[PDB]
Parts: sequence; structure tokens; C-alpha cells
Amino acid sequence: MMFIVNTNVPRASVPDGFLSELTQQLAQATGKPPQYIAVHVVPDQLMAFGGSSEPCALCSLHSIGKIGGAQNRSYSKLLCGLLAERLRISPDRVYINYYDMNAANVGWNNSTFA
Amino acid sequence: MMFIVNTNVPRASVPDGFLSELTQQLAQATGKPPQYIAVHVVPDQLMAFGGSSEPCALCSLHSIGKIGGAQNRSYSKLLCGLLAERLRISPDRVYINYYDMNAANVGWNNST
Amino acid sequence: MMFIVNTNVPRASVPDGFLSELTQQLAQATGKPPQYIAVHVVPDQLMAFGGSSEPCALCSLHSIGKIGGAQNRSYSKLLCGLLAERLRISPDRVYINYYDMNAANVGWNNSTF
Repeated sequence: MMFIVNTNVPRASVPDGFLSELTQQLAQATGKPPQYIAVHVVPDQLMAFGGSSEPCALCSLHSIGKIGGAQNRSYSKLLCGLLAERLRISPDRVYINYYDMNAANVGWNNSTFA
Repeated sequence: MMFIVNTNVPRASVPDGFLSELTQQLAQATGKPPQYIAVHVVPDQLMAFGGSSEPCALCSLHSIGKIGGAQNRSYSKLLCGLLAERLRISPDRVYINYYDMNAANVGWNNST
Repeated sequence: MMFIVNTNVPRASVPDGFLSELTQQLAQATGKPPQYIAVHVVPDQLMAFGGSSEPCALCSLHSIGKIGGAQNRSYSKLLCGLLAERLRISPDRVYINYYDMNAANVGWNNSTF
């Protein structure tokens, strides 16, 4: 599983420990063991949301399964909550794209997961 | 809706106002209200297009609907035109990937 | 075809020829002429893989065709081999997402394919 956050919040506002927090909370919310979980945060980006350059984030969560209607609602509350508390980004200036990956289309260590 | 541009053009070649321009043009071209449009530009990238390091761009347009055959053609003309006039990138060195997102797979404001 | 690598390896550890090597190897592996292949490498990223900040990569390969079960297994070998030799990333710390793109959903040169 992979979680990516792109944000115009400066690097200095990302707390020490944020990646660890994300890895642990995602493991807890999805049930995936943390060992299979990757996390990627990209600060200081040039972006706009609704024409405004106030703090925002564009994110993506890729997973083989564990994606659907109810789950994604629950992840969006979790992740917007984390972005608001830790990076001070308003939840209405966050988008998160969810991707249910086919195991045949995910490579890892010289093979795929199919 | 979100539009992302990754390019090897340096930051100083991105005009002031380019993100506002993109937002307004995408609203006009797609009919989405501008308040739902997010834009993201990433300059100074390490990339190659066809083995060459001359100016290029790799882009993505994600939208809940408003994606399809004719529409994507029309967006590619708009967007390549913008990248050419504004960033001086040749249209034959631009790729744009279009994604029709399911509303159930887009989170926003604590929900989907 | 486009291939993107995001990694926490610093920019100075990415060999200057890496982008061209990727282009050429992908052309050979997929049969796409190299003039159609774009490559993008993003170093110095803030990332973790399994909670650990040791070298890792998150990658994507997008292509109109040339994507499927067997092909993707083959590309993962090719690309883990390259990342291991050139960026010294362990292959068990690489994810690659593969995307078979509809030609209608790829723009290029003012139109789509």
C-alpha cells in the first residue's frame, strides 16, 4: 500500500515523526501490516485549490483491496484529521484519490503480487 | 478536479499567475466551478522525453466525469497551447494522462 | 510510455546517465521506440517504506498497451535490477504501479492518441 501527500505547506511545518504516524495509523485503519506500507510527503509545492494558495493538499492512497465506499469515507476522515492537526490544512482544501490496484499491476521485488 | 504539471522548465520561467490562469481556463473548458479545481506545477524536474532533456512536461487531469474522447482532445489543445505560450514547451514534448475518477474514490472535507 | 521514479536517494547518487539508460532499456524491454518514452526521476524525497527511511522507491509505468500479467512481472525484474545497480535500492523496497492507458486518455501534441 502507498500514501502520498503533496502540499504547499513548507517542509519546516511537517512534524518530526509524521511519516511514522502515517504508517502506524494507516496500518491500524486498514489492517495492513506496516511492513507493506509506504508513505511519501512532498512539501513546499507550487499549488492552488479553488484559485487560492492557502494551505492545501493533494493525496493518493493506493492499495490492493481495502478500498470501497465506506472504507474510503472512513480513510478520508482519518487522513483529513491528520493533515489538519499536524500540517494545519483545512479539510475542505484536501483532495485524496483512492485507487484499488489489481495485484497484477503492482510490482515489488522482481515480480508482481498476482 | 486536479491538474498536475511536472516539467524540467526552471521555476523562474513559470509566469506569475500561471496557476490562476490554469484554474480559470480549466473551469471554462470543463464547466467545473473554479472553487473545485486544484492545480499543481512542479518545475526544475529531472526528466527526459524521447531521450532528450529539452523542455517537456508530464501532466495529469483527474475529474469526476467530464472525461471522454472529444473532451480530452479539446483539453489537450487547450493545455498544450498554454504550456507552449506560457512555458515555451513544444506540444510534441507533452504527455497528459486523463483520469475519470469515481466519486466514491475521491475524498474531500472529511468524507467522499 | 512514461516511467516515474520517486526516491529518497539524494540527487548526487543518481547517475547522470540514468535517465537515458532507463529510456533505452525500456525501449528494448517493451519494443516501444525510445523516442516515445519519457522518464522522470525525483530524488531527495521524504519517504518511508515499512516504517524505515533506508533507500526506497515508489514508481509508475504508464503505457498505451504493453501492460499485462506476464509483461509486468518481466518489467519488475528489469526495473528492480536497474534501481538496485544504479541507485543501490534493495528490490524489496521498490513498488511499481503499472497503468494500461486508453489511447483516448493520453494527450500529446494538441490531441490524443
